[PDB]
Amino acid sequence: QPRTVTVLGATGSIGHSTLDLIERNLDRYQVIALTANRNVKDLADAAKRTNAKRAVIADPSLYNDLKEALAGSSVEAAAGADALVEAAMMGADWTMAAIIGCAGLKATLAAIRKGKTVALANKESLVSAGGLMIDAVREHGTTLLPVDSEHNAIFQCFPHHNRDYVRRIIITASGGPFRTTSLAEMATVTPERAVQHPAKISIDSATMMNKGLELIEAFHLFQIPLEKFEILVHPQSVIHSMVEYLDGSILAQIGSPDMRTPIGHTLAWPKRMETPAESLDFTKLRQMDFEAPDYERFPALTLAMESIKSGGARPAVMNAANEIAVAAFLDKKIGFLDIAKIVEKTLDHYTPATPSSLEDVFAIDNEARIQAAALMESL
Amino acid sequence: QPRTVTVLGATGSIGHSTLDLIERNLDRYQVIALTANRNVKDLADAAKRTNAKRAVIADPSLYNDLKEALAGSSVEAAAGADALVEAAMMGADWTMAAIIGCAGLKATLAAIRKGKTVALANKESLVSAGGLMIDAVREHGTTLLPVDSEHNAIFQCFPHHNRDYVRRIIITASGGPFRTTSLAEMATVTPERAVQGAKISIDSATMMNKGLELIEAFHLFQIPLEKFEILVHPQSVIHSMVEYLDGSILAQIGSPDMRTPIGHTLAWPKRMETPAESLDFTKLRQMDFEAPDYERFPALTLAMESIKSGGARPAVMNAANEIAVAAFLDKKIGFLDIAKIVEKTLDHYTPATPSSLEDVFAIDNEARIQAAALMESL
Repeated sequence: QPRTVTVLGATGSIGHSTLDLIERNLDRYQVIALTANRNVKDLADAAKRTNAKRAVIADPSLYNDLKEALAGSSVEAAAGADALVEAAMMGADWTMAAIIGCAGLKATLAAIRKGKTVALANKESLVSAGGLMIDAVREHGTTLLPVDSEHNAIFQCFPHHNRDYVRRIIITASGGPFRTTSLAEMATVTPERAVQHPAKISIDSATMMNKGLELIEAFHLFQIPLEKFEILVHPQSVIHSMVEYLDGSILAQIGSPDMRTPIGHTLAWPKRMETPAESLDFTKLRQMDFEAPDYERFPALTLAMESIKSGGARPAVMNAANEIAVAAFLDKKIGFLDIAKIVEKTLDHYTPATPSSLEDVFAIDNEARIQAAALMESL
Repeated sequence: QPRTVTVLGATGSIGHSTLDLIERNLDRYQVIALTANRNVKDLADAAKRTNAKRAVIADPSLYNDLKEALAGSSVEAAAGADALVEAAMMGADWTMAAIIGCAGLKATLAAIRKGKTVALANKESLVSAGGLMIDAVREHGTTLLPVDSEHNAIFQCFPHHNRDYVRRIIITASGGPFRTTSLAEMATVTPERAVQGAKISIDSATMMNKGLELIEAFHLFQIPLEKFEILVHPQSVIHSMVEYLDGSILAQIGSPDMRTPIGHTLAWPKRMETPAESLDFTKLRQMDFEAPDYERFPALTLAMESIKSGGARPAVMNAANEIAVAAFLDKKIGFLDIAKIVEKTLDHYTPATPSSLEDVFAIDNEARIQAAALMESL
């Protein structure tokens, strides 16, 4: 009766919101494995609270701490990169892939190959290994469920088994901190101001690279022609995305910013479940605004568009190059508007062959990073 | 392959939009029967255009004209109230119930009793005979699909087979022409200032149209009254919403083109192309929301109570309203009187819940005489 559950990256924000829903219904779920990287405390605590079968700490050096933290406990202990992959293969009917970056690609792909249900929080997967990821889903009949806000909104409004019914998919975007800033002023932006907030996430938001990546991710998740995707600027961020059908009918997913709504969706799918998420009060909201994205002020959107259009290792290169360029800006080595410049340069000087395995992906990423760092230190 | 189709009230706005989609895909549809009241021209035309099996003119007086208009045609001709009910029994897999008011209750119920698919445009149905209509739906396993904007929007965001997944249903409302007018100024409004003739226009101004929609929604979705909410949204681009237990709210948005919801009901469970326009959010710019003023539009309160009370309540209110409105238009009463009359009648007439359409026709007729009486007291 209990549905077995595993969470890769159980100690981050997603991992937390996830366990929050699992522990509220501990009677419906049987936790198999929980993972963390260096936060042995939360990991062992979470493991013990849910009476998980295994707890894995990524960092091999923290192996003895986990083992000691779980002393007298029935939870098994493990550490290292391989242990993550092994935990992803333990057989959980529902797996939350919350380990981000190249570090979670192996585990995520392993979980997918198991053919059960995989809630994807690791969006980066699709940008660098989208093609492979989708092949494995097709091959193993895996149920892939997007956890991220935009893709989850789209999924809830999407006609699965009938892509042909979609006229367009609108990915709403807040616009970022510089939604009303001129290119001229953006040139003088400092890492301090750019990150000001409610690290890299902040900067991808400011350059709108996060929307370029989300578009790429959506492209692989929904298998729809690129010309059917649109980015719509909507400051309030209350509408999380929309899908227009052939009869002109447009379905939209709206709600508060509580991550437990989408996570709750992916956790209960195909059924729905209660989550303490707040009920959007349209009266206090009063207003909703919409405008077109400025492709001239945010060229990253263009770089993203072309990469997918071109295909192959393009998006991988772009994303890798962005990592370098953003870190440079933060390290005050470059100017804000240079980030998109470096990414564009790299995309033009490095165009490897499409990946066939994760090993190729890891390679391209590493190469792109080296190429980018080079160009980055030219001007 | 071609799906048999029948349209009751094929000559109105709804029927027109419906035939528009049918004729654009005439290859997948085989029209069985088309119906009209007195517009023999459009009816014969539509009948001939779609190579319909039969054409039915409601007014028995116009029988010869129709028979004339379809001369040399393979379309059979028929007229009279009974002919309508008979046409609704011909067996069409998909039926558009576009006949308005008590005049279409018989045909609509007969179509529903055939157990296939019935696109409901006759909102009336549910207000006056909601209980009966839904019983027949359950008894014959009929697929009932709401055609009006608000209910169709809700249906597309609704978790059928799981009503307990819904936390609330929000019925958006433009707010009507007097959304920003004071009770004081509404008191002196003239019937001319409230048609942009049109009755619907008045129900819009008094917000009775939204009370009625809430009643119809209650019957269509079978969810506790306390779960329905009315939200004023001037732009009217969001047609209605449904909040789920996980906080997630699904909303149906789009252009005002009726072919969208009609296209939805025509293709369900599949989707189909319709010339409907793609809402351009860039040109829309903004969307506004505010709570409905229950004090400035008591009609909303009369509606709530009626459903709350139940039985013949809504039926009486709706009937009472019909008279009160016609009175205002005939300049016999003031604008703010309309809600007064309906209020009075509901209190002086409380028959027993209907058991058949015969009871319904009765209550309506009674409420109408009761209302007309009270109407001419002040």
